[PDB]
Amino acid sequence: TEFDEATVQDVVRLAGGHDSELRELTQKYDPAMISRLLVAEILSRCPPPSNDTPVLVELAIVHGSERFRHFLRVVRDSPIRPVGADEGFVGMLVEYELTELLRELFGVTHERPAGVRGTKLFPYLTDDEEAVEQIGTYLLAAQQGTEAVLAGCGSRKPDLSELSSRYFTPKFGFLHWFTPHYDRHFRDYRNQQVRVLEIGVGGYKHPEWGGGSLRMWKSFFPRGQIYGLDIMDKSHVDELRIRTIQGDQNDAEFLDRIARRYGPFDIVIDDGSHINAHVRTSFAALFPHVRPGGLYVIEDMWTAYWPGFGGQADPQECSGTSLGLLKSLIDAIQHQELPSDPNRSPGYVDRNIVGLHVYHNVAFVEKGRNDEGGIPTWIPRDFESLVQASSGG
Amino acid sequence: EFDEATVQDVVRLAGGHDSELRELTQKYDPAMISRLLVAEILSRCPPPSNDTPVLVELAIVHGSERFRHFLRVVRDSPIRPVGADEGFVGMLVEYELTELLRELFGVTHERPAGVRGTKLFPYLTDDEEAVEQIGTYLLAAQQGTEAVLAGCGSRKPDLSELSSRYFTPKFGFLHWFTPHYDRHFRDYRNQQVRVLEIGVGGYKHPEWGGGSLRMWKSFFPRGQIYGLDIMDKSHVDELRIRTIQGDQNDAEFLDRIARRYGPFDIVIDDGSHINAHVRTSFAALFPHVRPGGLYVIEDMWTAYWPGFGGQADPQECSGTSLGLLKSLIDAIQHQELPSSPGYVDRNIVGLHVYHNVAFVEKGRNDEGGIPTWIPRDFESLVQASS
Amino acid sequence: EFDEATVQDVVRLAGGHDSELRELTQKYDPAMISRLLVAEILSRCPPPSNDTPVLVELAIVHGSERFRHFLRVVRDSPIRPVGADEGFVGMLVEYELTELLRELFGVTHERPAGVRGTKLFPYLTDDEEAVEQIGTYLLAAQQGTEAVLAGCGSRKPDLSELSSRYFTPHYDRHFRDYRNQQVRVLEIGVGGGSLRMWKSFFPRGQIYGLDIMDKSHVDELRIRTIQGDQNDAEFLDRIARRYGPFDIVIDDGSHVRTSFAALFPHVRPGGLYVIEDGTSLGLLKSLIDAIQHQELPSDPNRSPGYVDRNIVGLHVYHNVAFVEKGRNDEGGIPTWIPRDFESLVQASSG
Amino acid sequence: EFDEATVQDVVRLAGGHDSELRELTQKYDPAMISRLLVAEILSRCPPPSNDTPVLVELAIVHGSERFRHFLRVVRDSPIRPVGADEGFVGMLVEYELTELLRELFGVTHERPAGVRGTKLFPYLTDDEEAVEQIGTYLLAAQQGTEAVLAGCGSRKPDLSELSSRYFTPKFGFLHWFTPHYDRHFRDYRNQQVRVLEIGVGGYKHPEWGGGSLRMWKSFFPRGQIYGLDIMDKSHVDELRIRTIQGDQNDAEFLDRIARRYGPFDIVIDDGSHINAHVRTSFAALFPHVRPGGLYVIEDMWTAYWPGFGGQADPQECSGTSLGLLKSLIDAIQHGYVDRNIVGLHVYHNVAFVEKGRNDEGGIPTW
Ligand SMILES: CC[C@H]1OC(=O)/C=C/[C@H](C)[C@@H](O[C@@H]2O[C@H](C)C[C@H](N(C)C)[C@H]2O)[C@@H](C)C[C@@H](C)C(=O)/C=C/C=C/[C@@H]1CO[C@@H]1O[C@H](C)[C@@H](O)[C@@H](O)[C@H]1O
Ligand SMILES: CC[C@H]1OC(=O)/C=C/[C@H](C)[C@@H](O[C@@H]2O[C@H](C)C[C@H](N(C)C)[C@H]2O)[C@@H](C)C[C@@H](C)C(=O)/C=C/C=C/[C@@H]1CO[C@@H]1O[C@H](C)[C@@H](O)[C@@H](O)[C@H]1O
Ligand SMILES: Nc1ncnc2c1ncn2[C@@H]1O[C@H](CSCC[C@H](N)C(=O)O)[C@@H](O)[C@H]1O
Ligand SMILES: Nc1ncnc2c1ncn2[C@@H]1O[C@H](CSCC[C@H](N)C(=O)O)[C@@H](O)[C@H]1O
Ligand SMILES: Nc1ncnc2c1ncn2[C@@H]1O[C@H](CSCC[C@H](N)C(=O)O)[C@@H](O)[C@H]1O
Ligand SMILES: [Mg+2]
Ligand SMILES: [Mg+2]
Ligand SMILES: [Mg+2]
Repeated sequence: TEFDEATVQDVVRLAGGHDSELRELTQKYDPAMISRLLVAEILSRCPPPSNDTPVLVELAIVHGSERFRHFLRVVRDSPIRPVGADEGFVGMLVEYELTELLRELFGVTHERPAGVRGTKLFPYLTDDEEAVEQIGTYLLAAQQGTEAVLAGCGSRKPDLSELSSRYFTPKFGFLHWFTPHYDRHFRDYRNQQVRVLEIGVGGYKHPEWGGGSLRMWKSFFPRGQIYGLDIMDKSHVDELRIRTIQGDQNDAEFLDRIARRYGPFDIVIDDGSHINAHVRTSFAALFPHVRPGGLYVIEDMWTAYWPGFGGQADPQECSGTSLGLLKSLIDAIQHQELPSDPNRSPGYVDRNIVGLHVYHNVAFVEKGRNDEGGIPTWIPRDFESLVQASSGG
Repeated sequence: EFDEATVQDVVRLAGGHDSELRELTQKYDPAMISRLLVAEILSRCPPPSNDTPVLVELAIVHGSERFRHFLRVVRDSPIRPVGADEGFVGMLVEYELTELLRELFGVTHERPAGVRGTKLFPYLTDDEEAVEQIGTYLLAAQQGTEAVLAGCGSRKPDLSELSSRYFTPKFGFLHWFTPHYDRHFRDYRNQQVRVLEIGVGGYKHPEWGGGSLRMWKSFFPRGQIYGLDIMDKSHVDELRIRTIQGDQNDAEFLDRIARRYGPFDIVIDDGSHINAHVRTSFAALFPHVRPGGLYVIEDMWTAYWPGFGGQADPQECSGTSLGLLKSLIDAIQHQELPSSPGYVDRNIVGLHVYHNVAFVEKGRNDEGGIPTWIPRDFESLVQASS
Repeated sequence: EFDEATVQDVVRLAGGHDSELRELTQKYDPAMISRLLVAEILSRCPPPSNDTPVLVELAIVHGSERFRHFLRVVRDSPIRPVGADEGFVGMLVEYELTELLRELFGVTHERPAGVRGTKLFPYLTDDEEAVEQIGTYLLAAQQGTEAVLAGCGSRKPDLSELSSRYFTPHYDRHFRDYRNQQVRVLEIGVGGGSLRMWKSFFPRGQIYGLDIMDKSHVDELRIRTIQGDQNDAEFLDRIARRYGPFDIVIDDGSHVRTSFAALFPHVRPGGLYVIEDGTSLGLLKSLIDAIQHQELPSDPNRSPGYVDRNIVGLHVYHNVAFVEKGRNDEGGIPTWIPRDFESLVQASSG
Repeated sequence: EFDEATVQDVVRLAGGHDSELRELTQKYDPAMISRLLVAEILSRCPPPSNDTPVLVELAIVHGSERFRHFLRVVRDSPIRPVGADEGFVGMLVEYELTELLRELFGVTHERPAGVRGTKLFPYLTDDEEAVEQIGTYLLAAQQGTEAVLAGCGSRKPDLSELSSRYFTPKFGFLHWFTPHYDRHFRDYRNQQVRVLEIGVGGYKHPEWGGGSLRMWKSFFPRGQIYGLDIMDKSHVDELRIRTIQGDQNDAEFLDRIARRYGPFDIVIDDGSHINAHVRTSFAALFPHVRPGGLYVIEDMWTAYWPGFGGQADPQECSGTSLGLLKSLIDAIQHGYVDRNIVGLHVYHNVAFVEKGRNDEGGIPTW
């Protein structure tokens, strides 16, 4: 909407810096625009409210003498939205300095249990005949309302399992159990300004469904930029820090173009067509654009056993399956151990895979320089010889 | 030395609450337990860096009894107990027995202070006496004390550093394993793990070997370590480390030691590297890994070498360790096969492959395959999901 | 309901290795243990967020035995055991008894898979007239199962979220490292939401709540309330001897000098005395001197008190302070160190 | 040898994403960065443990260029670059420049593999000659490589161990501070911190001091360390450590340097221990501590001793460091200081003060 992608990215980049970068940021961009950007981001981070009684939390973003006042309406079963100053009972004033709020949302920072904000309970309540009866009405509501808003004003790791039920995406709960693995592999990336590409947005031909996992990744990586690729148009999903791209997963040249434009990627996820040949095309085309230390993730390898997706009944005939790829990746890892051959060159994947993690219906591939060196030729090539050479006479 | 059953029981109770610490110190003689802890501390101290030799007095206190131990600390030598007069005593360190038990073998949070008492230059009566000793001993006492105290706790060691300390080829020259081991193993450090490593080291050399067993002992403060080797390795044995003599290719014998000493949280194969041996040991010992545990295969490079029973062609993997790992991918996905699963099928939940080392996760593989009513064709799936 | 000493024995054994878990299952009846785990599971489950009511079957298996439990899971209502008839079973969840013990009360690493079995729509015959049921129960069964599964583990909860369901960021900082221990927690001053909060946060814990009023209705698994006078030093010593020693004591200001003097001695070394919300302020200041007492000039006339010898840390925040129990015996600065600045310069310059 | 502004810029860009690392390598000569990283690695290497001396070749690669450094590695000697002919080359270690940047100065997750390339016994032609050298060099090579590689990353060091290594009294004889420092400082380690320690060490002695400065440099891989001392300690200055000469009891002077070098994430007072000095420094420097930062006071023991402006009576605390701490307790429950203290942590002879607005949980008193 208002917020240009390069600008959001620049803001996140500077927010991760020290004092000089924070000053630089607020000098480079209008403080009113930045405060607007933070509110939009906060509205996305807030968990569902639990309070039965509608309440207003006032979020005051302060910069020098300027106060950008946002009155957030908070109630169970309604998205948290900004309203007019008079449109409810202000249960809590929450105050942040602009640079502090930037650090909390987009910074590289340590946990801060206190000292980031100021709060005042029932800020506009005057001592009247109505006062005490109004305190009974609102005390719990103000507390719960505030909890929800405060949780949106920071970068505490969300629970992926919970986000999958919240954003309506099949990662955990019924058909799959991916999220605890995703958590283990992804959580160490959360300090970084990651670029994440997911192939397959969701909902298929439905004019409204999809983008659940995309929103999941936005919540999980507070400093990330998420991209979604789908053969269908999913522009209705675009929001702050989420970009949807329309194209074919099995078009390698096109994959190369978008990776050049938007890459390189810390993380690529394949959850698209699940057609076996597609997975192989996507991987060969997109693995070179994963950063060293990044991950390439393949979901739903179950289609490797099925003809309707270009797979095979017999698990042994894994010629062109996604499982065949995984198996071959083991040899790619071990490639420096092959008997020397003056004609053979290690392929690109050979040189660039350093780990493979395989779980039920999900596999993680580690991108890295695979150049540890094979076992020297002067270590004997049979067991009884090795014993002799290792027994120190 | 100390009976294994006793050592394991002490570790068990040290991991409990106040009632268990009482039970422990009433079941066994406090004098006996003190010598056990000191033995442990000796193997736990990092190598000292002080140039001038110093004594750290460790006094272990229980009730009215006070057990005094004098540790000689100097660089290039191992820390060892000596008599009270056999050096300058730079530091007195005092522990309650139950507190020392907690720090060495407990299930405990990190405690930055209040676990001990300390008295510097303890036997220097007069001030003028201490002043003349600052030049010679202040630094030395500080460095010596630092090393002993490191031996008196449970702080996680650096496995890559241990590789160099204990002369094991796990990191730094032929291999680069230790960062993978750290990632996979560190969350077990609380537990009274039982670890089996196949291959003690040294082969037929009469002295060498056991470096990796000493590594695991350091890394797992509450663990029992077992090493298997075809050659006698009795000289490696020490508190919390037992060597077993036998053939990793004898499936009956492996069942025997598994039943005697298991079940294992962790098994590591770093033995002959003969492809068949690797397969025999996996089939025999995998059933004896606890759910949530790990089976680790090292040095799969031999999969490509016929002198180890491997094949030069990676596609001809039917008899190799790599062929096994590939078969394990199918095991993980087994419930996705069209319409009995074997033991391994039902019990593998993760595979991690790195250069020359693979970790296998033992667990109930029973998430359920993709249900019948989900379409088995791409075109069919698209219309059903809209 | 369940015998306290038994519950503690179960939790003690659950935190061991294989021989302790088999001891557990031999020592006590597997059906009893089963009801205890379910009882515990119901206390941990988050409030469900699914609109269409669904049943989750929890099958607990020990050898030849199988204990089934059908749990009603719907929004705005607590998860409750029900009869198999009284709703639609959307998910079967299956645990080995010993594995569930490990997950709820064990000392264990995080295990992202392999702890259970799952069968989606466990009792559906064919697809000829049973797709209409698939169309409305798919999303609810996923959300309902997510809530049950969260009750079946020991994932650290959010104390902020627990405060709403039943400030806290400082409690998390100081309390979280204790979570795999079989702690004993005493809260002074108790609605018993606060005790239910610590129960949730300490999966292996025993919680005790002291109050002058009878609060026996608050009692449940791993929560006992004690009734008596918080201003009576002797009584406090007596209940500490009985139920202690405590890893953590939480003392509300709404007094303190009395309860702190009587109870600090019963805090475990490495434990915490927590003071929430004049009287309190003065005590905190003095604790600074208690920490520094080995630095006082010597006097055979003044001798260090219990607290002096036993405090190793003070953490003071807005309306809450944490006092670290431990041996305060590091040694004071030795006499041979100069006691004015100019002399310290000289003696420290080679 | 390296410009302090340039180093801080390099650390800042290193902690960014791909486009920042590209920017880094365009902005500065890659040769120069190579020397800077090697310099950094040399101070991060633990003491080596190999008996037989060995050479570890560090090759840093950018695009086409290859910068080769040969490091001598032997017990009791510091790792230093020497010619290719001054020993046996045990190991070739190879880094892409931007990858090494990331490993040393980046904001990065832990990477157990794929950050480098390694070639053992790299200049031995045939197999028969290499077998000859197993008995002499293999173990030496492994141990040497391990020491170098330890200095090529950012693994949290052990402060207690650094205390013995760098000769500072923070742990092991007079004090037991380091486990507290570790708990309070460890979460700051991926931030480009600015650390100011009052008291460099060594006093009038012409060589001693700097121990603790080197400690912080080692502990904070992206940090800039500053040390203030009344005496001149210019011999201590190295990459990422600057020493400043001046009096801690000169409020105006402190404000002057706090504006030049601040704001600080951490300030540590281990200076004169004169009680008035401690209170002057705090009042002057606390305003320049960043929100979420720490002010640390060491050696409050002098609060009891008149020779440092203290008092034997713990109740006569009005002008002592203890008295200051006690009034910090008041501020936390309600001057600049009052509105900006959110936490106090007191341990034997060391206190940690948390900086942040004590503005939270306000209620209308009526
Ligand atoms: C020929 C091949 C053999 O090389 C040796 O035996 C070298 C022995 C050295 C000479 C020893 O150093 C001596 O220690 C003395 C105490 C003082 C000595 N000196 C300083 C007086 C000092 O020189 C070692 C003890 C040093 C440590 C690093 C070590 O354990 C090395 C083991 C090397 C094993 C390989 C076989 O590896 C196996 O097969 C495959 C290659 C792989 O599968 C691999 O994983 C493994 O399973
Ligand atoms: C007399 C008091 C003075 O003692 C000294 O000066 C002792 C100097 C040693 C003799 C040095 O060792 C020498 O290093 C040579 C390079 C090789 C030498 N050898 C092996 C050939 C070797 O002997 C030190 C460098 C060793 C390290 C541990 C160190 O830094 C010790 C500092 C001690 C400072 C105290 C004053 O402390 C201050 O005042 C308060 C008491 C406290 O508040 C305190 O915190 C502090 O602020
Ligand atoms: N060849 C192809 N290229 C790109 N996208 C494709 C494709 N075939 C199918 N898709 C898209 O991939 C999606 C599969 S569903 C993706 C689920 C989503 N990632 C989530 O977790 O919520 C569908 O929306 C479909 O439109
Ligand atoms: N069939 C067999 N059964 C058991 N051990 C065997 C074996 N064949 C060889 N070994 C042993 O396996 C060892 C391999 S070396 C072990 C190295 C050790 N893990 C370390 O890292 O330090 C040798 O000591 C050898 O004696
Ligand atoms: N008024 C003053 N201003 C600044 N520095 C002072 C001072 N009075 C003394 N000092 C210096 O403070 C230092 C105290 S020793 C510092 C020890 C060092 N921090 C370490 O941990 O190793 C001495 O070097 C002394 O010269
Ligand atoms: Mg999917
Ligand atoms: Mg090996
Ligand atoms: Mg000092």
